[PDB]
Amino acid sequence: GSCKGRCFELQEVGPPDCRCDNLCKSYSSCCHDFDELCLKTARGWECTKDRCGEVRNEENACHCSEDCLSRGDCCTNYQVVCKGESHWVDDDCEEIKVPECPAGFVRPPLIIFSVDGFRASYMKKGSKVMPNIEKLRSCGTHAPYMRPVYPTKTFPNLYTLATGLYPESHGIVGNSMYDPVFDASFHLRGREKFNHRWWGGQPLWITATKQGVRAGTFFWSVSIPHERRILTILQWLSLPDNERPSVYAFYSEQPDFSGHKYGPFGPEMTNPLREIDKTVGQLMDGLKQLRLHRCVNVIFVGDHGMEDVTCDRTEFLSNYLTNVDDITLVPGTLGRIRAKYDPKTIIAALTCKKPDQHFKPYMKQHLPKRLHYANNRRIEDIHLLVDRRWHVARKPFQGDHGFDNKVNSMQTVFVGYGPTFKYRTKVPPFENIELYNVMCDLLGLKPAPNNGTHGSLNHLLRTNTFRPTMPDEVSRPNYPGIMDLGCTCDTEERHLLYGRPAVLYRTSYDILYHTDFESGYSEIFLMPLWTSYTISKQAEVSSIPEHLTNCVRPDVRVSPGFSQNCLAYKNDKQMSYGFLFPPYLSSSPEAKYDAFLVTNMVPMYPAFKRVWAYFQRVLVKKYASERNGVNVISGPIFDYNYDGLRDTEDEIKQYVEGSSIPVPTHYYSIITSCLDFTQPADKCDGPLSVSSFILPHRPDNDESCNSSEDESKWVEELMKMHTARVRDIEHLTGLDFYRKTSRSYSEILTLKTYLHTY
Ligand SMILES: *[C@@H]1O[C@H](CO)[C@@H](O[C@@H]2O[C@H](CO)[C@@H](O[C@@H]3O[C@H](CO)[C@@H](O)[C@H](O)[C@@H]3O)[C@H](O)[C@H]2NC(C)=O)[C@H](O)[C@H]1NC(C)=O
Ligand SMILES: *[B-](O)(O)c1ccc(COc2ccc(/C=C3\SC(=O)N(Cc4ccc(F)cc4)C3=O)cc2)cc1
Ligand SMILES: [Ca+2]
Ligand SMILES: [Zn+2]
Ligand SMILES: [Zn+2]
Repeated sequence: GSCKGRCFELQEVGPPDCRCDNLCKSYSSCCHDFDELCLKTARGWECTKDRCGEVRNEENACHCSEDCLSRGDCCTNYQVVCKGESHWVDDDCEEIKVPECPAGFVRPPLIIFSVDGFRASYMKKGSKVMPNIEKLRSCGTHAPYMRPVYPTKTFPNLYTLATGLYPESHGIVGNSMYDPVFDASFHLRGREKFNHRWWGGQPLWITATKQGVRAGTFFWSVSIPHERRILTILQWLSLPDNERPSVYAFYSEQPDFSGHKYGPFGPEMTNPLREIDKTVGQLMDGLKQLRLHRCVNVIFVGDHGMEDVTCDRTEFLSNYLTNVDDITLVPGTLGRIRAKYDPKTIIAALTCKKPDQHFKPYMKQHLPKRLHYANNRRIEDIHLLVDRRWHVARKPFQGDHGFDNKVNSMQTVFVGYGPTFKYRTKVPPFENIELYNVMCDLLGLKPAPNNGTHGSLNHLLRTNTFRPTMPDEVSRPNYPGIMDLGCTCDTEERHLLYGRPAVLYRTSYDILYHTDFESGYSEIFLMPLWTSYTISKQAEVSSIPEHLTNCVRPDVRVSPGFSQNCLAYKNDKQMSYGFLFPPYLSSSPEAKYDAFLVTNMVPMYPAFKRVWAYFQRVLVKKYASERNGVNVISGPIFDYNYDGLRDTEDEIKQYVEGSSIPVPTHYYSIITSCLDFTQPADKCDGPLSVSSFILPHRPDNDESCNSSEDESKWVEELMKMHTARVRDIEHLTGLDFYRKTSRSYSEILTLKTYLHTY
């Protein structure tokens, strides 16, 4: 029942025997002698010139005796003060090609240095403010910024880094949450958070343990100081080969605490940032002292940013809502409403009431698809998006975080230093869901199913272990020739520049050729899955004639039993039709007749037509003149169950009144051109440029408060909000793009993960 020769033990003991680990403090199960044996304060954490050459006393924190090197308990500045050597930061920058680890090391260890609320723009401060951080940034691999996950809070973000999944999948959807099945509530302060029922998926420490790789403790008790944490890691690295782990983690509550109080632009922010660098300095000098400085791989990462938020700028529900006393709300930078009733009337009372209104109400299903925040029992149906610098409350500090993940102030940091990372290079910004696959590859582990694209971060490391491959095509297409119904009317490698998309599921479809476009018509869903066309900068927009307004002509390649009809839309009081290829952008008046075919017809509400027509008539040509030619691929999306994955025929819930024509939930479009704007889209030499969208198929424009005004005032702003990656479209459609290219497959995977933020 003592902690003698058991301090910070990797194995968990009891019950009922008292524990001597770095987690016992939170569970309140440590021995009485734990505080005396394991935690030592005496004579500080710094070795002085007058302390050099001393006799070992078993009461002091860190030792300054000659016999400390053989043990592994010297102070961080022992070799600098006593031996008379230089600090790691003062030494010149030298290349690390091969890991300089001692004999007996199977794999080079990884240390994760996570900092709370470190805004990406703090790095812009001088080298004299943060000298140890500026060396790691300039010598190793670094990115200007890193995108966090929504909500931009501590708990959903840190657990995302450890699993590689979205919060809707891992279970931790926020710092404060309620589960209807368990009938219990998860909070920041309480003993409920300690239960294993809330935490899902497979974290990094389990993945290592299951594959015969020893993993140290990730969670630290609040009472354990920053200096003692750095000392414990350096003590664990001196243990024998059969005892010492291969992965360690460090956590810091700052600069988040001093950021919430003073604000991101406050002059008081300089000093807490200086202490962070001092802790980094202690670790690097410690690694140099143990001669492990050219062996270990180190990561400096964050979780979210910081924005100027005050008491004066707050929106109250009592100024909008009917009762308010009968409801429950998760307040602050986001809003979630539930009962203690009709949700139809609650949204209606919150829609564009005040002119300068600083919040938008949503149903979890109608949120921008890029957020990935709906499919979970813990996520409330009524959701509220809050504007930057603002707060939301039920009824009646200089900083806060938790807003949209595309907000500039919410962006975080990333620095990769070690023998596996690239030397003196800079990489473009990436998303935090991609880290789990890199950490797994750095330790030589097989990752569990996660939401990352394996191979998209291969440009970061000098020596890659994983090589990505293309998925095989499941369904092969048909090439039909030639062979009522209420409808009346009075080179092909130029349109598909990057190869035809492959179908990854069991279906029956056929390819169709036209002078201005090319498509993949599905006989199961009676409409195409995609349509490809190219528009140059020289091209001009043509007007839609009067005699060809209600013109729909039958297709001779497709059977009448596997095609749409004009009678279905005539009988449907709420539905109308549109076209995937714009008739406005035709080569000749004869070629305009191809655009009005029944195989190019798609179901669209009259309210959505305002958005789709402005994009086709005005916006497409605008992009072609700026980007020097563009390549467009557009089609439909069905996602009723809101799981972000392609719906089966049994999962379709809406059809055109009296028929078997399905109604899409969303409409996608991919715009590709050459990265070198001096070159045209059809004559590209090197890399490409991309921008995509996932527009919702809504029967009203209530999302746009200025929808009463002309299209040139509200349309483009809506498209920017509903921006998406190529990978997002791929999950909702089951298609695989960019097949035939003169580029590397790794370059394609990076392009498929790009998000245009504007
Ligand atoms: C992001 O990644 C997660 C994990 O890889 C994806 O979730 C997994 O997908 C399926 C369907 O949602 C889940 O259930 C499975 O269903 C079949 C039905 O035939 C059944 O045999 C099993 O019950 C099977 O497990 C699976 O449990 C689930 N895992 C987790 C942890 O959620 C998710 O769909 C991805 N999101 C994207 C790509 O947007
Ligand atoms: B934030 O909103 O600014 C915020 C909210 C609450 C708090 C409360 O204080 C703590 C203190 C410690 C921790 C530690 C955690 S949470 C977690 O998942 N892990 C495990 C881990 C995952 C990934 C990783 F890289 C390292 C560790 C912890 O150790 C949370 C909140 C503070 C800030
Ligand atoms: Ca689905
Ligand atoms: Zn945080
Ligand atoms: Zn915080």
